[PDB]
Amino acid sequence: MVEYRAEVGQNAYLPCFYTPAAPGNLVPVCWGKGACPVFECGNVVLRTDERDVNYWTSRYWLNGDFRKGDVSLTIENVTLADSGIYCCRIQIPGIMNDEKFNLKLVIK
Ligand SMILES: [Ca+2]
Repeated sequence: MVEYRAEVGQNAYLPCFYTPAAPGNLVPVCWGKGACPVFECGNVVLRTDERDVNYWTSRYWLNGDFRKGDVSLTIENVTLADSGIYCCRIQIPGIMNDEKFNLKLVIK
């Protein structure tokens, strides 16, 4: 687990990257609130798949290019309620092999 900081009223940046084969040949990724569970993400805030961003909402979005493996999460206009641990999960095809990144956001 690695810790990151943001300020109230600004945007949070939570880095998360992998190296894909090609822009149209990606690995599905999920983000969730809470430490990464055994499988999948809990409390999902964003999802991508082999070609598209399939799930996002007004305050949870990507500022970088997911087709290049930049799956870093932006949380827009944060409040103290956004403090906590987030999971970035790189859902490599196969069993028991995802990359599970735990990110703690501290907000002041
Ligand atoms: Ca897997």
